[PDB]
Amino acid sequence: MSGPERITLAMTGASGAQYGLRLLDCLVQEEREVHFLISKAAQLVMATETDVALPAKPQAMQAFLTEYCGAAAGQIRVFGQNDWMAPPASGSSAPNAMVICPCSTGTLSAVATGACNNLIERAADVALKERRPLVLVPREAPFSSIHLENMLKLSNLGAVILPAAPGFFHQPQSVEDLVDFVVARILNTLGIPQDMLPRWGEQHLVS
Amino acid sequence: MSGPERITLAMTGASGAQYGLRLLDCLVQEEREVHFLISKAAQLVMATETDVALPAKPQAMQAFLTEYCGAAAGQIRVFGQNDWMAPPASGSSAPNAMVICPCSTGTLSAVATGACNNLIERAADVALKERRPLVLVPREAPFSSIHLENMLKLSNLGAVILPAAPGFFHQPQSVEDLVDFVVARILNTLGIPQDMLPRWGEQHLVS
Amino acid sequence: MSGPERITLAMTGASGAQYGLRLLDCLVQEEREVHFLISKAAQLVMATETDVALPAKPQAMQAFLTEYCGAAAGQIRVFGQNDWMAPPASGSSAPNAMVICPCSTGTLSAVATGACNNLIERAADVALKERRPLVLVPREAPFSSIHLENMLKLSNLGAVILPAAPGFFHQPQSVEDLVDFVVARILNTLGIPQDMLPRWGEQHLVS
Amino acid sequence: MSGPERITLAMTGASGAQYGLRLLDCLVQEEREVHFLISKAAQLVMATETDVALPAKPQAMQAFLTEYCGAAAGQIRVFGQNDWMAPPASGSSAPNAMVICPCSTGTLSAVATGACNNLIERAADVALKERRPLVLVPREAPFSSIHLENMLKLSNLGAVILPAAPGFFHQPQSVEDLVDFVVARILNTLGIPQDMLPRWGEQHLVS
Amino acid sequence: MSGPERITLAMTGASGAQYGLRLLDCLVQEEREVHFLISKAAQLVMATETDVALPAKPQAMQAFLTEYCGAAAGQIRVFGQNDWMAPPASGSSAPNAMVICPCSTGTLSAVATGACNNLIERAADVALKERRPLVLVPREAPFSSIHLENMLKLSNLGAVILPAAPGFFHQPQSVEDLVDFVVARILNTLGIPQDMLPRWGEQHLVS
Amino acid sequence: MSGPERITLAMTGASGAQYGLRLLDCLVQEEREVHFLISKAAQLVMATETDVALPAKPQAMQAFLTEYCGAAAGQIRVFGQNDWMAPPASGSSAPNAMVICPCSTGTLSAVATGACNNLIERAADVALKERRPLVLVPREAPFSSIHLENMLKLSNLGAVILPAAPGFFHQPQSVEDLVDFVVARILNTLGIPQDMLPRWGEQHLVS
Amino acid sequence: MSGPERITLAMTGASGAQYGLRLLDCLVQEEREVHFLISKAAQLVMATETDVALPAKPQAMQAFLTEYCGAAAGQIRVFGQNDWMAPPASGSSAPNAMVICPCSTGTLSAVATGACNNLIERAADVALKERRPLVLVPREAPFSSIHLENMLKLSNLGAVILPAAPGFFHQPQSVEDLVDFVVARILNTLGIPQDMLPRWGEQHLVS
Amino acid sequence: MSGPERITLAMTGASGAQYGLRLLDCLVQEEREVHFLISKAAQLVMATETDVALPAKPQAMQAFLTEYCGAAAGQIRVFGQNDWMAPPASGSSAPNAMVICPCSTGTLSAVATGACNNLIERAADVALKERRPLVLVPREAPFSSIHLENMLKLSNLGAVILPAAPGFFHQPQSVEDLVDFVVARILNTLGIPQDMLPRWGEQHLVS
Ligand SMILES: Cc1cc2nc3c(=O)[nH]c(=O)nc-3n(C[C@H](O)[C@H](O)[C@H](O)COP(=O)(O)O)c2cc1C
Ligand SMILES: Cc1cc2nc3c(=O)[nH]c(=O)nc-3n(C[C@H](O)[C@H](O)[C@H](O)COP(=O)(O)O)c2cc1C
Ligand SMILES: Cc1cc2nc3c(=O)[nH]c(=O)nc-3n(C[C@H](O)[C@H](O)[C@H](O)COP(=O)(O)O)c2cc1C
Ligand SMILES: Cc1cc2nc3c(=O)[nH]c(=O)nc-3n(C[C@H](O)[C@H](O)[C@H](O)COP(=O)(O)O)c2cc1C
Ligand SMILES: Cc1cc2nc3c(=O)[nH]c(=O)nc-3n(C[C@H](O)[C@H](O)[C@H](O)COP(=O)(O)O)c2cc1C
Ligand SMILES: Cc1cc2nc3c(=O)[nH]c(=O)nc-3n(C[C@H](O)[C@H](O)[C@H](O)COP(=O)(O)O)c2cc1C
Ligand SMILES: Cc1cc2nc3c(=O)[nH]c(=O)nc-3n(C[C@H](O)[C@H](O)[C@H](O)COP(=O)(O)O)c2cc1C
Ligand SMILES: Cc1cc2nc3c(=O)[nH]c(=O)nc-3n(C[C@H](O)[C@H](O)[C@H](O)COP(=O)(O)O)c2cc1C
Ligand SMILES: CC(C)=CCOP(=O)(O)O
Ligand SMILES: CC(C)=CCOP(=O)(O)O
Ligand SMILES: CC(C)=CCOP(=O)(O)O
Ligand SMILES: CC(C)=CCOP(=O)(O)O
Ligand SMILES: CC(C)=CCOP(=O)(O)O
Ligand SMILES: CC(C)=CCOP(=O)(O)O
Ligand SMILES: CC(C)=CCOP(=O)(O)O
Ligand SMILES: CC(C)=CCOP(=O)(O)O
Ligand SMILES: [K+]
Ligand SMILES: [K+]
Ligand SMILES: [K+]
Ligand SMILES: [K+]
Ligand SMILES: [K+]
Ligand SMILES: [K+]
Ligand SMILES: [K+]
Ligand SMILES: [K+]
Repeated sequence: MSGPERITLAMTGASGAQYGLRLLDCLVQEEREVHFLISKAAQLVMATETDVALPAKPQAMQAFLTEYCGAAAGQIRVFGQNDWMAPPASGSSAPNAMVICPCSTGTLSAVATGACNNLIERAADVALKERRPLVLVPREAPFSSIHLENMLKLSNLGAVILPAAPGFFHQPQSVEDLVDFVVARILNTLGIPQDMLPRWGEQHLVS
Repeated sequence: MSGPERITLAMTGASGAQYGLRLLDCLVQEEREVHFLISKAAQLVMATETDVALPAKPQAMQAFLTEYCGAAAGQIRVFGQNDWMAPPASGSSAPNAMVICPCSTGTLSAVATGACNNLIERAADVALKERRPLVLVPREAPFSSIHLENMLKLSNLGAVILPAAPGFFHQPQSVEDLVDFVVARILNTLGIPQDMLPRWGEQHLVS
Repeated sequence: MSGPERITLAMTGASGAQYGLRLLDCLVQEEREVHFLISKAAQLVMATETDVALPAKPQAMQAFLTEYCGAAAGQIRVFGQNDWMAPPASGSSAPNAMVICPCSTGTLSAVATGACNNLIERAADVALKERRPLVLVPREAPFSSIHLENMLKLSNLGAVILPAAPGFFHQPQSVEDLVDFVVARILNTLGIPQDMLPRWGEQHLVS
Repeated sequence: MSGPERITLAMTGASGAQYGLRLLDCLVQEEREVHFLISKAAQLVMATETDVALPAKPQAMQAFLTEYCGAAAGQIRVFGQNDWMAPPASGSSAPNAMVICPCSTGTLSAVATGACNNLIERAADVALKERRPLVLVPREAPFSSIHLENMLKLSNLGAVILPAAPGFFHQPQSVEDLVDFVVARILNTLGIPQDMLPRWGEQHLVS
Repeated sequence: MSGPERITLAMTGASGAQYGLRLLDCLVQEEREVHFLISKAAQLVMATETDVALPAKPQAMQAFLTEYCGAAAGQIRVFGQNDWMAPPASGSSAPNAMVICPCSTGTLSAVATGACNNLIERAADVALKERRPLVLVPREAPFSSIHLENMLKLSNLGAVILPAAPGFFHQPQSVEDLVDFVVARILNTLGIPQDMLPRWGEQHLVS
Repeated sequence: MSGPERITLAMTGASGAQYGLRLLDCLVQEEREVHFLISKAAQLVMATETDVALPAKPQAMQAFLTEYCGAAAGQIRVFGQNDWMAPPASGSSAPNAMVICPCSTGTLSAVATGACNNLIERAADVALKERRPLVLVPREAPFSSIHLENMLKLSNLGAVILPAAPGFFHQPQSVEDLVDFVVARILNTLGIPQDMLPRWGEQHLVS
Repeated sequence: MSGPERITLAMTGASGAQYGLRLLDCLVQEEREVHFLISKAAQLVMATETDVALPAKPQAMQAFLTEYCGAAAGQIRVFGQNDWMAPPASGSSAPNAMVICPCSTGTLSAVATGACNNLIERAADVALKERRPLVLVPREAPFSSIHLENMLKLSNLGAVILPAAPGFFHQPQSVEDLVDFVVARILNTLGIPQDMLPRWGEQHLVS
Repeated sequence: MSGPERITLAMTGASGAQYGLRLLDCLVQEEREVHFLISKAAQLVMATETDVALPAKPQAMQAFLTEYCGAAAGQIRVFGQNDWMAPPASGSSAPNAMVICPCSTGTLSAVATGACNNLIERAADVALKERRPLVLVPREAPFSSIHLENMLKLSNLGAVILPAAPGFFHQPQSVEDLVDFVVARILNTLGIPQDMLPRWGEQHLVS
């Protein structure tokens, strides 16, 4: 396979829960192992914006998502917000790429300042120190200078700041096509195959 | 009325032409005067992503948009890319709020560095020097550090950086609902009434 | 009326609970709507420094303050520290001015770094991104370089840093006169009428 | 009326005394209250460059300017350089917009560094801390890096740096037309009506 | 004794003359030698805000304060604003701790930029270069970014920025108790004994 | 002769075409060789603000200016905006001093960022890299922080930023006297003799 | 002659009055015209450290120094501290090199921040803006970070910071030989001949 | 005793060998233990500028200086330039204050950048990391921006930059009195008694 075998996927409490669930589904379809993390605010966001009845506690959540995505047993690992015994908490862990999708301004802040108040923030801290892939998907508008300064610092350190800003150049017809555009870009960034978003210009030889 | 009587609306060559056309339509419905500017690349974007057959030259374009939006004669002014005799080129002009929607990375760059290679860039330069409202709506992902540095500099100077990043917290059902979310935020930023996006929590008294 | 119709008033755990309660009382007397927030540490401060027996939970607190200030029903809204459904959590809310009085060094830090760990911090983040008024009233001495750097960053972004540093130039006779001096300055900053602190020099025509 | 009711007008010792006197005259014609301040060096500049025989001391000066401009009694207040009992010395004063016209490099420096060695410098310090309008009209050439750094710092803090650099695009025929161009720009900046400088392009609908 | 034998106490023209006089009284009671300096504006502040009839010239002032505080002959030295022959003007002097209480924004500025326009400013310059204690007690609100930048630079260089911001956690009953809180903090900073403000938590062994 | 034998004189599209034409005339009278460059926008400015009927293309322009100024054949060279074969395009050229008068904000920006989109911008880039004289004459008001940052960067690198800000201290009687003041300052900066503006104080021996 | 025909020599209130008087004497012996300025504190320094009975007022001072140095009539011009009609106050003056010897920390500060509170500070401001030579001779120890920051800013702008730090490598036998070392370095910096300090290594051909 | 019991005294290859030898003599007279280090270039400087016939190797050097200063056996320790077994090489050593007198620009550079190419540079690195006193005595003129940047960085970190810049305010009569002035300042900085330089103003009670 091209791309990482294992992805830490963290969902935090920005609007755009559909992006995280769709990414999770695509990662599972590409036979990747997913270490799944979710903040308390992201649970509230998912309750508000989707019809997904996500259980509260990690093992029920794991059973639930494994069924929701059609994953294999053990393919989705779920870890709680203070579970320091999980692989993402230490750089001695097997290497994973990490994506925070969606990324709240509060989680962006914690990662930029090194905060490490829950396992999502610590996992990001580990990714940066180990020079492992870290993709942040912020969903906010306007962006203040505080947001922008935090994104710049992390981009300068090699994190990918991929805002939930879909393009329209493949004539989307539905909300799902817009969600898929952003998910495609994430997968492209990770180097994981996807066929939702064609390769621009691939056919074009001259002019 | 609340908000500005006159808006300079510039469309540049980022994906998201639908945002600009919908904003234009809403401004017209709120009886605002619109000074409309469009880059050569934005004309190509509109051709590619929409079914709008926009004429090339300013007076035909003006006739066209006035009909497309149901505007009054003279309500939409269209100015070409080197028309220095237009109001936006000088700070001695009557005050206008300016929005660049969508804003390409190239136009973001020109505005951040002071470039002033066409009338859109000069108009933004004027807005900043006169301390008139300037809203930029970038559409790009990932954002590089170059993008982020340009957005930060302008945000620090009081421009509003409003990325084309719609939220999902009012359960959008269509592409149009997502377009309207971003347009609503722009209008809110300008202080122009809108009823596409309710006031969050306005009903909520306690808990 | 001059000034904002609605104020988010956050009390955090610095010494100076009397400033917050007096501001609350003045806002109510000027017929403003107050969205009231209070941190867990600020509850402890109020217990220690005042004889106000503030209830713990938001609806009892609301009933209590509405009586304490002589407010109208619904004039004071109280929201808990994780109540994301409250207006201050989103920039799509109706516009409010925000004051954090008193402001602890910890809350100053969170606002400067974008932290957004409770509703006070998120509300401040929203005020900054929406370019709505934000006044911070820090109470600390000495100020370290960490404090000063945090205040500078926020001042440069257009927040008003109004330290709880009363003047003596209108010959205060009591603790209450000093409290009122600072409250007056806050109201002046917000553009809300007050008659506790005269307009300096207003009578003086020459010399 | 549009614009501020009260303006602090400070004249400092740069060449361009005619700009200050013409602004003073226009403010008086627009029925504004003017708190007038003048430095010792600016008195020497006015003696050298104009035929205005300005008295030395504040009450004689006030009597003099009230007659020179055709102002109402009390419309022009004159305050001496150490008169801390004047409104501009305290932020508890009634709000005023402040203009320093012309602004010497020495006064620019004092305002940028926070110096507060006379009432002009203190008044500027107050305007900045209260977020009241502050317009500086420097007259110098070349500008050194020291000048430019001082202007940048103040511009970044929201002061308007309006150099005494008239334009020629309304075909000036006299020294007075050039003086009026700069005065017009100041009034435009303050939001005070003026009809010396037309609104650029106001007639132009297309091309 | 603990703490410095000699303190340079400078009073400058911020509101809060009571803090300086109370500190002076406490230093005298702790048998310290005080080199007392006072600015022209601080003389005006003391006239306005207090009933202390301070003589204008240094020897009469010295006689006056020695009586006002019950000091020993020679215990309070008073030096004029251009007296370069006084100990504080040279780093070859015997070591002293220096406090500027209250500190105006103008004096803060001079010390941060190295100005050295009177003996207070030069004495501060000397303290910094000799790495002798320097405590500044600013009294201002709001603080602008200019103030904050000046305080930060000096804090980074090891000056103590101690704003006149009293706490309420020992239930003050009078203006005097608030004045004493700030004076206590200054003495604590200098390492001089005081019994106005108890040692927080000194009794508390667990929980 | 004192001063440079050859000057590259670039006119760009700021108001103040009269300054460029008067400088050109003075350079010709001082028997200097002038490499003359003019932007497309500056052609429009000259059409609008002056009665000079400047031809469009370089050889007709050259014939025209040689007659307008009374120059010798070959004394004024005119080069088009993409003429890379002209001396100013390479640092291997014979040394010239360069003046951009007037300098638009857009040209200021290009020079500060190194843009090199036409021969004026490239010529400035060459002057800086070769450490040859470069004088910029901006005409704009207000100056934004973007302008000021661009001017500062270039001043720090040894360019002379000479704003079109005439003084009044030699009692100008006409628009021409103000134009001549700025032209005089440019010539002084270049070290070229001029007798329009006397040497200040040259007669004054004492007091 | 090599070097400047005219030197502005400013003496300020640092220890090292002997350096200024010796430089003055050497400039006179090299037939240079000297525009001499002296601060009030430097007058006190000269009284304290030397046996030179310098008169207080500019014309008596001029008569005095012309005799003390054996100068020609008119060769030394003396200008008072507020004499704006003197050549050094304007950049339109004939070009001069400027030396501040000795330079106090207070004058260093004023020049670095652009202060322009007397004619010495303004003259330095003019030298920098006109890119005329400016040499500062500070005498202080230790140097604080404030001093060092001020010297760095001015050095980066092309001022020469020449501390009064004599070398011993030509085996000085007297205080005068040390004074002459520093004076020699100043003259070398200005490009004025001197034969007090030989050219190091001038005889040495190999090894 | 007041002050440190042990001083690391490093001599490097700036002019001013007399300062180092005189400091060494004074430290010995105050019964301090001296860890003496000397660079290869400083040996050449001492040969050139003094009549001291310093032996090359550490034990002969030690015998020599112990006799030259009248020290006790073991009071002066001499360590070679690569002797890592000496106390100054490790922060686990007993605490010492360190002085580099004189300090060359090359040694200043090494200390500012952390170089640690000989035992002098490493000893300074250790002093900084352990927060032990470090005094640098540079002898150079002019100071370039490189020097000044290096001194600033170290001053900001709490090193004392004490340039070899003697004052004249105690009317020196000989080269030795100037050497003693600088040595006095060093001892004052270290807190070691000295009676070469009186305490300025110690007698002065008023005026
Ligand atoms: C429905 C809902 C939508 C939200 N949308 C956003 C959003 O788009 N962006 C954002 O930064 N915060 C948003 N928030 C707020 C955060 O959830 C909040 O600041 C929280 O503290 C983030 O915590 P976390 O980073 O641990 O997930 C939203 C909250 C709710 C309830
Ligand atoms: C179909 C199409 C879509 C594009 N989408 C984007 C985009 O989303 N963001 C962007 O920065 N540039 C995009 N570009 C590229 C720009 O149009 C291009 O860089 C151009 O130079 C911008 O010029 P302008 O700023 O004058 O409009 C797109 C171009 C095309 C043709
Ligand atoms: C009685 C009391 C007084 C306090 N006074 C202050 C104060 O003046 N300034 C401050 O920054 N913190 C003070 N604190 C500490 C804070 O309350 C503490 O750091 C807390 O974490 C702040 O949390 P918050 O910002 O959520 O309110 C005080 C705490 C108590 C109990
Ligand atoms: C006739 C005259 C013209 C002056 N022109 C200027 C000028 O154009 N720009 C400037 O910065 N200073 C100029 N100055 C110098 C200042 O007046 C001087 O630096 C003074 O210290 C400024 O003090 P102030 O800022 O309190 O007015 C001029 C002085 C005189 C006498
Ligand atoms: C009654 C009175 C109260 C003042 N209060 C303050 C104050 O609280 N803070 C401040 O920075 N300046 C205040 N000022 C202004 C200063 O005194 C003024 O800016 C002055 O130039 C400071 O000079 P100094 O630093 O030499 O004392 C006050 C002045 C007066 C007369
Ligand atoms: C009549 C006229 C006057 C102008 N005046 C100015 C001006 O004073 N300052 C400025 O920066 N731009 C001014 N402009 C705008 C510029 O000409 C424009 O931004 C252009 O892109 C500059 O291009 P250039 O730098 O290649 O000349 C003016 C334009 C016109 C037509
Ligand atoms: C005898 C004497 C010696 C002084 N020596 C110095 C000195 O070496 N360095 C210094 O910066 N200030 C020294 N000062 C202090 C200044 O003179 C003082 O800070 C003054 O404000 C400087 O003003 P000026 O820059 O206008 O000359 C000395 C003062 C006196 C009286
Ligand atoms: C006689 C003599 C005098 C010197 N004077 C100085 C001086 O005053 N300042 C300086 O930085 N370097 C001076 N140098 C140069 C240095 O000694 C040289 O740059 C050397 O590399 C410094 O090495 P060090 O730092 O290991 O001692 C002098 C050299 C010699 C021989
Ligand atoms: C949870 C854990 C073992 C953390 C230590 O990880 P690492 O050495 O900091 O990468
Ligand atoms: C097109 C035009 C008249 C530009 C000059 O505008 P401004 O004086 O720079 O605001
Ligand atoms: C609680 C909530 C709906 C947060 C989203 O607000 P916004 O789009 O970030 O201003
Ligand atoms: C002259 C005076 C009362 C200054 C105090 O004003 P403020 O509290 O600093 O705005
Ligand atoms: C007033 C005086 C002797 C100043 C010189 O002091 P220092 O050498 O700069 O500490
Ligand atoms: C037009 C030309 C030959 C450009 C190369 O010039 P240079 O080597 O960059 O100074
Ligand atoms: C004293 C005087 C005429 C100052 C103006 O000089 P310049 O135009 O600022 O160089
Ligand atoms: C020569 C030596 C033992 C160096 C180690 O010292 P340290 O642990 O770095 O202070
Ligand atoms: K959590
Ligand atoms: K274009
Ligand atoms: K909380
Ligand atoms: K004055
Ligand atoms: K004073
Ligand atoms: K062009
Ligand atoms: K003076
Ligand atoms: K060596």
